[PDB]
Amino acid sequence: RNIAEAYFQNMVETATPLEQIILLYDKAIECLERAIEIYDQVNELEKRKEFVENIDRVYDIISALKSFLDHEKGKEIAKNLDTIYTIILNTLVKVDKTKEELQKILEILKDLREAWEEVKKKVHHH
Repeated sequence: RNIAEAYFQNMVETATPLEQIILLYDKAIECLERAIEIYDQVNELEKRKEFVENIDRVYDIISALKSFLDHEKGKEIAKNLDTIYTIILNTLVKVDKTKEELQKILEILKDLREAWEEVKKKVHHH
């Protein structure tokens, strides 16, 4: 049920904040993809450094995404989003994280992002 309630109030038609959410998702997914792409080469001190930087960026954007959440008025929907963000965050901070768990998180970011683009679709047509 309407994931938009996680951040926003019911009868809003102003789309600028919704577009910022999608932007944040966009940026997190692309940095996560990079880090996955170069996970295997982190012996390579250059790739390692780029890996650590991309993971920092995913962690900062999802941290933002989580704390922007409307807990007070966002119902079970904000709470549930918070649960998933929390898991993601706990995964990024793991020192022995695997390429597998990052790949999965990436699918998840992608499904969420799809939920959002389609909220956006719904509000313009209204």
